[PDB]
Amino acid sequence: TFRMRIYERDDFRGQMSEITDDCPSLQDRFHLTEVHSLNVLEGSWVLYEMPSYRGRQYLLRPGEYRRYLDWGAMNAKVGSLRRVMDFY
Repeated sequence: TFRMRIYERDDFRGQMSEITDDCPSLQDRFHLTEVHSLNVLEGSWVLYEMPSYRGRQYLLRPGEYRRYLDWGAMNAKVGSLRRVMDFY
């Protein structure tokens, strides 16, 4: 299963949305343009700066990410995300 929770504000504050499937446009599905903290519960995921898996990407392994600095980004702008298919 793949599962992650995204929050509106840093440090797991604000409204939380749970995702278990690929998301080519976070704006369309969640009316969201930024993610300020997230918890990856199962599976690995890639965050992308832009819709449809374009722009800079950030790899996320299971764990807790309280600020956007934690996944190495410069800002909290996210346009899409998807599941990592690497087995190893």
